[PDB]
Amino acid sequence: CEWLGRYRIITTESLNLLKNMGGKYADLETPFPSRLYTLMDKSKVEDQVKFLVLTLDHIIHLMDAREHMNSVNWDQNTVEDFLNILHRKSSDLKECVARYAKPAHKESYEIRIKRHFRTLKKILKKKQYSAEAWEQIRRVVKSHLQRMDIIASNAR
Ligand code: NI
Repeated sequence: CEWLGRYRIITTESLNLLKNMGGKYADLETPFPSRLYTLMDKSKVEDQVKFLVLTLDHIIHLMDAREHMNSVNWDQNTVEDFLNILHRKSSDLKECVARYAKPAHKESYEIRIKRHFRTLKKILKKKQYSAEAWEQIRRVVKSHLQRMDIIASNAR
């Protein structure tokens, strides 16, 4: 997959937007599927890329929530840029994924990663999309971006 090239660039720029859209990061006090990422770290390349597309798309979907962000002072244009940077890389990777054999059973990584993002959305709702609920989500997304970059490195 050609599109795993220069991925560090996506990582750097996206983490930059994530950092600049708001205040300093909150402490990580929310669940994160490190278990899953460990598994992905040593999975085959086809699975790694499929996993990157799945996760990118989940992050885009989570963050595309201007209608629920009154409680944060984040710069919305920076949010939009964040969405866009990740959507473009994701759309490139989807090209490689189209080439892969679409397998026997739903992969456990797709199930688990969805399950995690579900949890995050649930948390935001329970907390009525408060500033600290959003700041947890933001801190969590930082962690995904850091681990995704490792997977991309190892994948290439
Ligand atoms: Ni989603």
